[PDB]
Amino acid sequence: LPDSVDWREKGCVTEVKYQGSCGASWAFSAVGALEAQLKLKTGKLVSLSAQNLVDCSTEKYGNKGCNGGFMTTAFQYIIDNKGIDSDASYPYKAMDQKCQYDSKYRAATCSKYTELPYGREDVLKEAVANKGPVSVGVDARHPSFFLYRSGVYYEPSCTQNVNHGVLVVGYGDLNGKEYWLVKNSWGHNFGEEGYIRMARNKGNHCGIASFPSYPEILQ
Ligand SMILES: CS(=O)(=O)N1CCc2c(c(-c3ccc(Cl)c(CCc4ccc(Cl)c(CNCc5ccccc5)c4)c3)nn2CCCN2CCOCC2)C1
Repeated sequence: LPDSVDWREKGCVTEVKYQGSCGASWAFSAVGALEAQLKLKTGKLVSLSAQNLVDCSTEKYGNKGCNGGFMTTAFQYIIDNKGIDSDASYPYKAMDQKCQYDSKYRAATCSKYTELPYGREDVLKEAVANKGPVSVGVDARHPSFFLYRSGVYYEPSCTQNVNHGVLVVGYGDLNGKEYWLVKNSWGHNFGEEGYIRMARNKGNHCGIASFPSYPEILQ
């Protein structure tokens, strides 16, 4: 219902991360959403361990660490494992390590996650306004993505087949041109201090609505 949202206004979005040479965007997209539920439920913002996901959410979850994975099964790992460690206690090293999860430093839980209908930007808007930041994949394979600096991103070559996990933390328009507020994991020097505004309501542009999902911390 709100014509614009931005979850950084309510202190639900941590600092932008730098995934480096490790292909772990699924891990960063996942913790990003669970961080936002953790501030909602408890009132505390704290970065969750991407390294935990990479090191421990593996073959049983269909993931391959720095060579790809999925945000959905990363949520299933957190459910199964009954927790996830803080970034502070389990820092990211942009490489594949042995699982070193320590329940002592558990910072967040997961009760469930929810996948959204393919391509439904109306339904995606609802979840971002009513439930919190939503994990999505995008097609980020195109040179314009890499060269993105600011403004509303539109790429007529863009397809609906996604290949890069990111986090939708809000939405709006730029003098009418509508967009999704996307947090990426390429450090603050990428985009708009780490963010990219990608075209919204342009037929699932770059497949931002192809496979959305978001976790929940239930009471
Ligand atoms: C053809 S489809 O695309 O429509 N779709 C097919 C179906 C699908 C996709 C995703 C997805 C959602 C989010 C993301 Cl994040 C991704 C990433 C997939 C991916 C594909 C290709 C490459 Cl190279 C890379 C690696 N990234 C390289 C890269 C880096 C930087 C810029 C650009 C590229 C990643 C896929 N879920 N699902 C549904 C469930 C699939 N399974 C779930 C668990 O197991 C069982 C089945 C992709």
